[PDB]
Amino acid sequence: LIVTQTMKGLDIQKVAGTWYSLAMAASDISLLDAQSAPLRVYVEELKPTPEGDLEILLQKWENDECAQKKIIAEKTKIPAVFKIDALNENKVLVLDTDYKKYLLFCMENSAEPEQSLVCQCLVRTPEVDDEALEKFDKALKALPMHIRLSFNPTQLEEQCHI
Amino acid sequence: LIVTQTMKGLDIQKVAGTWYSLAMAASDISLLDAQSAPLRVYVEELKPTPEGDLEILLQKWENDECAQKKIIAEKTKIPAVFKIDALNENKVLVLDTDYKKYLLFCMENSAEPEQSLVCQCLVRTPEVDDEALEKFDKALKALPMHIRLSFNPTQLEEQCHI
Ligand SMILES: O=C(O)CCCCCCCCCCCBr
Ligand SMILES: O=C(O)CCCCCCCCCCCBr
Repeated sequence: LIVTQTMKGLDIQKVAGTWYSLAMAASDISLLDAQSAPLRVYVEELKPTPEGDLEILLQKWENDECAQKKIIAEKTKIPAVFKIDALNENKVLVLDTDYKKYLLFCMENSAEPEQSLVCQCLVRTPEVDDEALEKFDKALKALPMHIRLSFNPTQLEEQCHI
Repeated sequence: LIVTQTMKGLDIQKVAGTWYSLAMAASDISLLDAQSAPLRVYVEELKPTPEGDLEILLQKWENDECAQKKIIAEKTKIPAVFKIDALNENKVLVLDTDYKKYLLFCMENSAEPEQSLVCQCLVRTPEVDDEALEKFDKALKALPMHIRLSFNPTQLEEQCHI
């Protein structure tokens, strides 16, 4: 309830497929700090289940290797909001998407939200889309972000972005 | 020669005194990555010498302590450009400043410049100046930055920003 942008009319079937985490931003430097930072995750594929949920395939640097994790984001009453399971009451929110190029989303804890806010700009191809990054910065100016990372084409094609 | 912004009529005597590194940005994530990242420096004081040079007092996390270093930036033919000494031919450039509130500067190697570009937004008081941060982002949009850090008032008052 910090993000004032949510997408009207989200057809989660159309956001299916391959995605690249072009940019990331968090309210805390320690969330995206190093490669092993807790919320430094790279999205691989989004798979909506027929029930209406969302299977997320991502890569995260855990041990000293690029691990592949599979998270499930269950639907709620609001079509643009999903819930992930743990002691952390995390909510994923889709802010904007044209389905064919980009998708902007934020993640936050429902109790300690502001120290959990982490947002990303996902794009379909391994290219630097300026239009998408502009929109991402636009949605970010109203939020308390303290770190912003951006990756280049070469890094987008590597496991865990090198 | 990547930064297209330099300040006309820089009176380096007026930029004397106390300064806080409110925001930092680099062309490489590894330059500002962790607290011990090579170019993660926090400006304390700027002291212009009568000869026209510039003594820079900064803090950098070296060992496992917040160290205080003293660098000298010698003047060149252009009043807004200074040179620091090492095997690295680094040039400091002052892009804009109103002397009383903020100062924007970038640093780069004259041979491997783009992988050396690191810029900062310095402000006089430990407050989040929106006007200064807007100007900083404006000067940054034309440059290849891949990481952007920002600090809050509480961190600005701590050695090495906590
Ligand atoms: O295993 C972990 O600790 C990391 C969990 C990271 C949560 C990432 C959620 C990504 C959701 C993307 C939704 C795209 Br609509
Ligand atoms: O000792 C080191 O290795 C770090 C050198 C860092 C160079 C910092 C230069 C800061 C210049 C500020 C100028 C303000 Br006009």
